[PDB]
Amino acid sequence: SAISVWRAVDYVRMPWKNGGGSTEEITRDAGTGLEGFGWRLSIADIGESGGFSSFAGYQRVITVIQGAGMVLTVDGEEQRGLLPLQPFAFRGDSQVSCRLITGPIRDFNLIYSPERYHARLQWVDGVQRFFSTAQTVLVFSVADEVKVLGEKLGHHDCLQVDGNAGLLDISVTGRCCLIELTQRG
Amino acid sequence: SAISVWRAVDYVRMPWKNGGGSTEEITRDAGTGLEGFGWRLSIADIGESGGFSSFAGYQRVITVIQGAGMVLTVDGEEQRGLLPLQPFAFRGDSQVSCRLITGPIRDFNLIYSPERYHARLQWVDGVQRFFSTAQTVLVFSVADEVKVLGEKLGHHDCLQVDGNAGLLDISVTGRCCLIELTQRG
Ligand SMILES: [Cl-]
Ligand SMILES: [Cl-]
Ligand SMILES: [Cl-]
Ligand SMILES: [Cl-]
Ligand code: NA
Repeated sequence: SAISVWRAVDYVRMPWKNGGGSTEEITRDAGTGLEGFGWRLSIADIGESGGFSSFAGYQRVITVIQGAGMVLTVDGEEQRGLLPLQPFAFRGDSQVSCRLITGPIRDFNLIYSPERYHARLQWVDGVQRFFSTAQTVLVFSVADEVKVLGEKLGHHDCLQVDGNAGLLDISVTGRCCLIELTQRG
Repeated sequence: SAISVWRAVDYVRMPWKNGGGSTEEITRDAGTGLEGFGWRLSIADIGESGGFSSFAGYQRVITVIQGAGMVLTVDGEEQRGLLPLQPFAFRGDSQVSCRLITGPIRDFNLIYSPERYHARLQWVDGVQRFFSTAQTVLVFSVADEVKVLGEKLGHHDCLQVDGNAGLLDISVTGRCCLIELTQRG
């Protein structure tokens, strides 16, 4: 089991082509096929209301992490309110748009290919402990200090365990999102 | 002392903001929340001439590992030709641009914070043996087989020893880069 830590102060802001905001890539699988990535973690800055790009064949789970929330319109809609730290799953082929009813928003974005990855996502707080055989475990901090696997994650830092091949026993303290990804087949 | 072996097939690639190329992450230290990584290994794919990101307070050592070579301009100063496997050191704060003259180039990139890490870098071939108290030892292979510490590194695989706390006795065979990093505590 290899531990890597992604520090948010090292993230690179990539403005969107449409000027509606920007993306900070955190990490992703190798995923270099014409098929593309198997999974990707990023933080999206959403600066103005607008539509979301499509990602046919991918599952998305997004979570507001900065800002008071925003409203989403998914396909044929009831409008969905996204509050801070409330994750929201939707298919990547859905037509989705957001309205920034309180100002600009930052989302924590998980996207993965159901064909290629098993996936688990859970926001947690306090002291947590889990056992997992998942190949990749990610811990994304939204606190000043999330302690996990001997590391201290600051704000939007992300710890990544890779190449797990046994049962990991992981304790976490603090407000963070736990993601577990395992290659299928 | 824990050994990880990063396999080049799993190197996560990220494209550059300006589109000039891409960076494959090899490994980086855990860093801190405030100051980000203290060091990083990566392979940069340079597909177009152009400028290099600046990294104030960081020291860089880059080495052409694929392609016939390229020309650097460091600040406004004289051109530097980088030939395959000739390491070149420069400050992260210097404005640096490269001119491709033979096509795209791949660089092995070391970066570290001199305030936070002692560092050593040496390209070697053949049989090597060294003793080092360094806390982290990385061996980056540019050969089909580099034997070190009972592992076998293939093309651009990278061995990493962490948390060494005595005098390591390390033997290496084959064409590779030896990097040693120690926190300045
Ligand atoms: Cl999007
Ligand atoms: Cl995404
Ligand atoms: Cl660069
Ligand atoms: Cl670098
Ligand atoms: Na830094």
